[PDB]
Amino acid sequence: TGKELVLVLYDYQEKSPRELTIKKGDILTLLNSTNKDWWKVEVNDRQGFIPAAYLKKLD
Repeated sequence: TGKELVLVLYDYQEKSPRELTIKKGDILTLLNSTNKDWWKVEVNDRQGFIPAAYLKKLD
């Protein structure tokens, strides 16, 4: 944690190797948001990509 924190708007399910699965209601740590459609977050044990649209930057 510590850095940018994000809110998961809807619970997402990974569809490919680079992605992660997240649940609506969770505040996770944001690792990378340079890409417009995919943002790297961190949940429980590992890091990975989920739709940038599924996340709200909590600044």
